[PDB]
Amino acid sequence: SMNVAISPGVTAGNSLPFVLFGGINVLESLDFTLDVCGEYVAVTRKLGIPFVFKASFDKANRSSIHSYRGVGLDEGLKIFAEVKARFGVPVITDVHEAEQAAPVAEIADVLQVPAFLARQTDLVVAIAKAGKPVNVKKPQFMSPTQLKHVVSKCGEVGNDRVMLCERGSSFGYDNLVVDMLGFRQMAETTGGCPVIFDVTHSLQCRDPLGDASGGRRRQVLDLARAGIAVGIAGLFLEAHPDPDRARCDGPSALPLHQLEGLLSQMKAIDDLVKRMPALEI
Amino acid sequence: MNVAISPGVTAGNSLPFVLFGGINVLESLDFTLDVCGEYVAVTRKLGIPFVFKASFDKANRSSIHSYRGVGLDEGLKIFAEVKARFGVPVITDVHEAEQAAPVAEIADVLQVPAFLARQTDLVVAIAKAGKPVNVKKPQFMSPTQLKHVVSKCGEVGNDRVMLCERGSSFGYDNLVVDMLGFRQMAETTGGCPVIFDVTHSLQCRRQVLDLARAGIAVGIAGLFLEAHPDPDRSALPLHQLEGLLSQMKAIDDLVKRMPALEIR
Amino acid sequence: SMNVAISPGVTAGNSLPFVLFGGINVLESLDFTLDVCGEYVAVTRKLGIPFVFKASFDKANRSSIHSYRGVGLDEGLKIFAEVKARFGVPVITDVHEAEQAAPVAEIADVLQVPAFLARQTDLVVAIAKAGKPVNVKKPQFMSPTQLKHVVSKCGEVGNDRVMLCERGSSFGYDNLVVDMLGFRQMAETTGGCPVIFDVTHSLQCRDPRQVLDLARAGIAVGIAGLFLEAHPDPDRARCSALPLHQLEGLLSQMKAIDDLVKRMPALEIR
Amino acid sequence: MNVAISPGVTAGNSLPFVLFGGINVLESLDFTLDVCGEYVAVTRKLGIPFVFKASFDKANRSSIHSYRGVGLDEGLKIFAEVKARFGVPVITDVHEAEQAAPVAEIADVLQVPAFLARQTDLVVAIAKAGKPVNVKKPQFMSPTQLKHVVSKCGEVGNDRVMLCERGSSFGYDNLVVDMLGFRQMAETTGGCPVIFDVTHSLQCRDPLGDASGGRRRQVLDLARAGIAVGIAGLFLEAHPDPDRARCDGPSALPLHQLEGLLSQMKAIDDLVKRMPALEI
Ligand SMILES: O=P(O)(O)OC[C@@H](O)[C@@H](O)[C@H](O)CO
Ligand SMILES: O=P(O)(O)OC[C@@H](O)[C@@H](O)[C@H](O)CO
Repeated sequence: SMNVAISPGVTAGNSLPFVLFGGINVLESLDFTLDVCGEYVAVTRKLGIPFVFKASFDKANRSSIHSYRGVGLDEGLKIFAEVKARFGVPVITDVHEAEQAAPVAEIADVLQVPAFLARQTDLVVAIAKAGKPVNVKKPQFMSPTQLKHVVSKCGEVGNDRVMLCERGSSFGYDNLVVDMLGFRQMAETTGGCPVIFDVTHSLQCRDPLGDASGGRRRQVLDLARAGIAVGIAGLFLEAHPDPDRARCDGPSALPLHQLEGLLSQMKAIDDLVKRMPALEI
Repeated sequence: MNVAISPGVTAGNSLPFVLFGGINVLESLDFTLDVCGEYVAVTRKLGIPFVFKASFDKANRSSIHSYRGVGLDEGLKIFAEVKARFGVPVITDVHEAEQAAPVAEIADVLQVPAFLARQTDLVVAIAKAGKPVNVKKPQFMSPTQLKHVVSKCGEVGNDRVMLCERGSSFGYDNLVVDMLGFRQMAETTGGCPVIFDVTHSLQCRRQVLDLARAGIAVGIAGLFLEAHPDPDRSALPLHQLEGLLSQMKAIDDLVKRMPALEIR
Repeated sequence: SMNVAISPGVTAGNSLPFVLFGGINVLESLDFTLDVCGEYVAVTRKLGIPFVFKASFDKANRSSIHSYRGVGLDEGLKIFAEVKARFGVPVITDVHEAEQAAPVAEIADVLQVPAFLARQTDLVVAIAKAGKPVNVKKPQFMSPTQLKHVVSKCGEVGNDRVMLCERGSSFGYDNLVVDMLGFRQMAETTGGCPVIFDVTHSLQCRDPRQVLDLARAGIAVGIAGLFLEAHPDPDRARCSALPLHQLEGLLSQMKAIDDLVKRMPALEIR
Repeated sequence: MNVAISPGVTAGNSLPFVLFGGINVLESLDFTLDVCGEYVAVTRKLGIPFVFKASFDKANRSSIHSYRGVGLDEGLKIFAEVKARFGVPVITDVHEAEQAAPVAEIADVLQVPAFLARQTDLVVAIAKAGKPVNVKKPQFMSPTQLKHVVSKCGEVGNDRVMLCERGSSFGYDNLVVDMLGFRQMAETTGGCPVIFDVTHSLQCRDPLGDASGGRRRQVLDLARAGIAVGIAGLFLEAHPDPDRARCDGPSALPLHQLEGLLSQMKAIDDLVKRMPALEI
């Protein structure tokens, strides 16, 4: 069981109290990001949950060219700077090109490898070389025993602060399932890397003929309870005050007024299961 | 809908979980009495409602000479002695329509095998026998499609139906449990109790605690479990029962007192 | 060899010209059955394709107890007897309960194990013991290398005349895919049983009409037979079926492809 | 629609199939020339239109320790020698936006890798470079969503897009080919040419492996099925001794079997391209 140091007082580990990697899908404006982060900060401080603010500066992989992509790298890094200065919390964002790794690492405290891109050697190596902890989204196409090779790429250039994020596996066409057995397989084939659960993207599904993802936000509690009960290092979550109006993955986003309600149940379950042993062997 | 199984045993999705626990196949009277005894002691100590499980026949094994159990006549005699001795209700699976009535005289719950869940005459003969029914969800069936089998049971007068998750086909020779399916099963069938068969879900590519925790945390009516004192010689090793069940009860008591977020 | 003889002039084999196991979903009336069988016979004769007429006497797995189930066993065997007498064609039907196997075997030339029921020991043994060739529908949930256990069960009670029928594999919820690599797996792991492709029930898939694409792909692999259901107006049918007027069009493409691949060699790729 | 690739090579779903055939990865000039030479001899003899394929880089090997190929600069020089020596058009894959333009100066078709087909700036870069594009369908993408990749290419002025089947995720560590996908790809994209990558479609793997498995012994089963549907092309990799290939050896056709495979493909293709749809 390895523990990954993110910032003062924030360390992720499979035996430790869970860390919330929480925020929004996509950066739209400064004031909206500050307001939503402000709400996450209030709730996580109230409940004593360690917190890392999440947002994407770009959606580089939208299905349609007409779908919204975000403010982009230059404006996104400025919004993150203001989040950090305003709230004093660390931030997490994803990186889509090798040349983005260094500039992003000047501001972000964790760099994320997107799910479709986790096998791309030069991107992973560039992210790892940037010197921050790395969150690897497990591809929809990848068995949980194969993530070890992604971790070895990071380790090869000297970065041993790697976390592994579950976000669902392809189940026929246009649907995901979460294999709850995958968490242990990920941890035990990688020397105990912290395992995180993206309950938001795991809820994705879609219409065969659709222009954008569908999703299953009404069931977020079902999935979040089940995952946190396994015993894991972190929970990855997106929210929006009105999910029907979100610009990306609205169908899977938690309504922001339900945040305290969800997190109080996560803490209660995490506090309970983190004290329970393995069965006697 | 809560389903009354016997005095002091009612399964329901908002109620404390019921353990449907026992062994894979009936082999002898004395060994069945001994294992059921261990299940009774642990569940009584922990305070978990209990229904004893065993099959009288394995009707779907890979060779005609492979061991099938004591069979119907002998199995029912064993079940009669389990009930008389421990005062416990019992659940067993029915493989042929004509077994329904005889099984129903002794068993308190009749189970529909997963492969057979769509066979009209078997389901109807089971439903008509007048005891609560447990329907194993086929590996091949989506969780919004169980409603038809429940309606078949209702069409011959049986509204005491429970639904059991045992995994979904995931490529060749492998099963995954979609934890989103529990709510689907309950909501599309008017709120039938949902049960999670942790043992047969693990017919897949050590792992039982992880999966049992995950399922119980969703908030469900029951857990379905097989054990053996020495599984080698997917059954739980019998000495781990108390350790497993105390984790199950603590998680279950917690989630059953926390509310739904009605997320729109 | 591992070729299965069904009746005079009709043998199924992975290296032989393909056999059509062709007919209808369910027996509803004598005259409708004779009319459709009549058409299959006329087309298959014209094209020179060996033919076995298919029908179920009961649909045992409909979604309501009040849903129409067909004429039933007694009336069904009566209908098959008149089909055999009128056309001199062998017949295949599926058997759902152990006790049906013997009386069905008096009349039918091939007995079929339903897909959902292929692991049920007493049903399969009763079917195998009745002494006719057996067609095993591969269950949606079963891998192509596991069918061998069903075939062994049949051999353990004296039946070495077993054929294996692809009908799709589970692919997420409410959808089937046909894995074209599984035909060879089925054949090779069972000592060379004839493999058959059920194009009709394989098309119980999503369609966000495609029978031709799929039949061409399957027959091109090089297999023992095609399983097909048809109806004059499928939408007004009782319980996926090909429009009957397209039968000759479909089968002429199937014959031309089959004749071609059956005279080109397997490559031994190490 | 028909996609003109070079003089005497046009791909289309009603046309005689085009072979996009070659090797998995460029290792050296002489081996590339020798293998390309055998493909050119065999296709010319049989009368099959031909585009030579190879990767200059494998940018997505599972292991950091696995072989990647000669790389962009040396790869482009090999391709220039292959073109001058045989007069064959070539196809290669592109992994970063900035590679598209230099690649297009030499390659005659540019390929989008399966895992990267949703990456907007990559697809747009590739499209803008002015050559026909081959899009590998992701293992995670349904056949009716390829239309969105085609629209990205269209949005920047490139309507010469072909769509390549290479299998779909089937549980863990396995692929299946849905033969009903070809039509769905063609009919939702205004009739783009559909290609079938028989080689990568055969991939499977060991859960604890370091590299891909594969099922080359079944390449004929699969290739027959797919060509019989009625498609625009076949995508194929070979090696003289597949066990020693440095990438995807488990799925590679033994090179001495090339003429035998291809003669069957031509026979089935010529037959099916003469047969109509069923009467409505
Ligand atoms: O454009 P659609 O189909 O909604 O796809 C959404 C994705 O871009 C989004 O989930 C993204 O992968 C977050 O990383
Ligand atoms: O490195 P392994 O796991 O063999 O994976 C091989 C892939 O890189 C290869 O298929 C590539 O996608 C195109 O050849």
